[PDB]
Amino acid sequence: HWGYGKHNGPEHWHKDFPIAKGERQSPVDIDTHTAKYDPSLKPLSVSYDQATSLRILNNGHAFNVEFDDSQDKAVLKGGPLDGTYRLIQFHFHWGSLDGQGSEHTVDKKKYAAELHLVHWNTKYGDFGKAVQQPDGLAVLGIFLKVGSAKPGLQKVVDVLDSIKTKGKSADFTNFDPRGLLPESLDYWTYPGSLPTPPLLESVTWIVLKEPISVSSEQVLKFRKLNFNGEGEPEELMVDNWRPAQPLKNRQIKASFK
Ligand SMILES: [Zn+2]
Repeated sequence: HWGYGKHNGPEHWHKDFPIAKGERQSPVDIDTHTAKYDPSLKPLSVSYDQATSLRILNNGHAFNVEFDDSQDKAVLKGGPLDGTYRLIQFHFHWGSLDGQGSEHTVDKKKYAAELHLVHWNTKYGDFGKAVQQPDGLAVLGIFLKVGSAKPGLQKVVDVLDSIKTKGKSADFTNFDPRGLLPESLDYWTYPGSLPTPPLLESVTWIVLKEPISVSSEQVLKFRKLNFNGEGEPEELMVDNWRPAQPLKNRQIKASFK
């Protein structure tokens, strides 16, 4: 149905998902002059010590590394969050060229890619009930710039050949998401939504100030994936990002001075 092409991309999404023109849509541009530091924020807790990855897959839009969320094994607490959010999966958004690929921007500056770690409020039982509530999801966003290779990313990059096209999957165990984080946990936060259809407005966004560096070679592996299924016309999985949306009446809060 939907995608990132000319006839099924971000400018067509409102037709099937009218909430695309809603009040708390993501992504957004982050204006550092108006993104005020918020002294009420508590420190963010990233607890990935017992994360249990299950698999990696191509869903026709991106690749998703899935995790066992049946217990508190990889969770996010603190920050602006009320309670505990379990990591269910992570995936990236990237461009054709280094010059673009991120969803969020900082003072209009676009990064080569953006990692998203998706988490759901255990108040709700499972992902399914959680995605429909305003306080239902917590996505940790992390920008990627091009430079030194990211060692923790290599395990992912080395299995992408196995999931080239939509519908493919493969066993993917013992992957450690702590290996994808930058040094600082400095972040901006605002109430948003899923950047992909159904675009439900149920996500508390936490975007880290410090990008990670990944090598031109790792990102180049990303680019060889396809949006299409085996046997269909070969469509390179590139530019799977939605551009910035109006901030509207929202405020972006900084965890740092
Ligand atoms: Zn995403």
